[PDB]
Amino acid sequence: KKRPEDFKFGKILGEGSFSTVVLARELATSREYAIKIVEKRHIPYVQREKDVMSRLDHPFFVKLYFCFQDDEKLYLGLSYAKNGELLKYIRKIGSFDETCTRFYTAEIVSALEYLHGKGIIHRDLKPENILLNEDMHIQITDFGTAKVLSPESKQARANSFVGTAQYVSPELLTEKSACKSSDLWALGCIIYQLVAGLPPFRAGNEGLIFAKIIKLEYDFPEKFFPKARDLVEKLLVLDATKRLGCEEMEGYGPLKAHPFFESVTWENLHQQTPPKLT
Ligand SMILES: Nc1ncnc2c1ncn2[C@@H]1O[C@H](COP(=O)(O)OP(=O)(O)OP(=O)(O)O)[C@@H](O)[C@H]1O
Ligand code: NA
Repeated sequence: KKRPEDFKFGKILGEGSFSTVVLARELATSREYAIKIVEKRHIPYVQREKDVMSRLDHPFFVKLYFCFQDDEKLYLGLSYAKNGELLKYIRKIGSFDETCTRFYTAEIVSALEYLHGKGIIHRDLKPENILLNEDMHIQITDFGTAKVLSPESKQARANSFVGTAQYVSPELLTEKSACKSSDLWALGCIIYQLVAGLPPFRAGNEGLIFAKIIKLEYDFPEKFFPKARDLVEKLLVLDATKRLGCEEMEGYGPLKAHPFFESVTWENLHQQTPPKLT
């Protein structure tokens, strides 16, 4: 078990509702980590984050390397995503060209195929939770609100009410449960945001967003890559059993076969050089 004194802490990388992420160098190895620190006095979320991430082993996810605790804090040692949030780049450039939209959408699809293959729902997929490593490949994070579906019971629905209003699925709002397909709804919101520069359901307060989501009230700007618009229209479907990529639609094969992805080589995506964003 590692201890606080094993590290030299540097700058704060970010802060959550009740967590702080700090850049740290391990003295004995000289390795850099992002260490997420939670105050104890301020817990199933930390445990859930631990349990879910301990199960993951794919290049498109932040890795959990170690954990420890002292009387005051819980520490999670994570890989450092040097380039930060995908959201920063969307806001910086305003929107992504077709090549970049395609590449990053493909990486998210690949990541979700892996995650869903393990029977795990993310439930809070959004650009803020898609980080970028030094090589500009994605590193999905924020698993404290993810759910491992029980294989013993062939569980499909998760009952915890979690998410972010702009990306939350209509089934969680209306039926009070989410499923793997709920992440494909979020994917469609993210692809839309990459191209249009804002997510599709927008308002100055959450209730107004919920009202639009449940009615599928959104529009495309006049210029939007046509095959990408088709893909978004096959993801933003109210009926969770009718989204391209979902189990009832026969899984990731048909999604990866969408015309928007025609030029994608799905194998070794993580070994390709990402396209420059501008
Ligand atoms: N592995 C990482 N590498 C680099 N930066 C990170 C890493 N993990 C988190 N961060 C940064 O720290 C911020 C806070 O992370 P944390 O997961 O502790 O809280 P959060 O869940 O994002 O915040 P909230 O609880 O308010 O939604 C993130 O938004 C991100 O910018
Ligand atoms: Na969060």
